[PDB]
Amino acid sequence: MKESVVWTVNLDSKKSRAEGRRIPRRFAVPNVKLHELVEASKELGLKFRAEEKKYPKSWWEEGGRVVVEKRGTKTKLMIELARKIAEIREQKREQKKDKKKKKK
Repeated sequence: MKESVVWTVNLDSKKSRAEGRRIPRRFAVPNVKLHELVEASKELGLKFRAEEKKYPKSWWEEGGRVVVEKRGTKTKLMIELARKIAEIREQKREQKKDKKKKKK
């Protein structure tokens, strides 16, 4: 019931510590996915929130930032957030807009 701030890059493995990595490689999702970050919170209706830079009218950006209600814990929240986000990434694996696209 508190507030936590997480960026899209932290949960991304492709982003090294210099890029901003706070998630363990074991559950890290390479390449941030809006479908995974937002769709994850939708599953619980209230766990984190996606924020966007003060001025979206710009180029060369990391996309957006996400905040999780929890606070107190650090990477574990990322592990939990990745736990929900990892499923959605996995959802893209189970179906690839092709296996289901053609039904026959």
